[PDB]
Amino acid sequence: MALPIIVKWGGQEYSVTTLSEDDTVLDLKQFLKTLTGVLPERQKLLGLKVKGKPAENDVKLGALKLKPNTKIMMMGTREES
Repeated sequence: MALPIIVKWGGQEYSVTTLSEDDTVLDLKQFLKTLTGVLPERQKLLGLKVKGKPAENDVKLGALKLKPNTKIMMMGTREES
C-alpha cells in the first residue's frame, strides 16, 4: 500500500495521502511542497537522510523504511510571487 508522510512548514503540520512506495521521496516532498510547503529551489531539506540512509530523492518511500507519521522539516522562503 501507499506510505503517508507528514510535512511541517513553519508552525503547522500537513499529512500526505496519495504517494506510495512505488514512487520516490522527491515525488512526495515536491508534491506536498507545492500544496503549502516551499520549493527546494529556495528551501532545503533538513533531515534528507534517515536511518543512516541518504534518502536523497531516488529512494523509494518504502525503501527508506520511514514511519507514516514521520514529519518533514523545510527551511527556506516561499516563491517570489
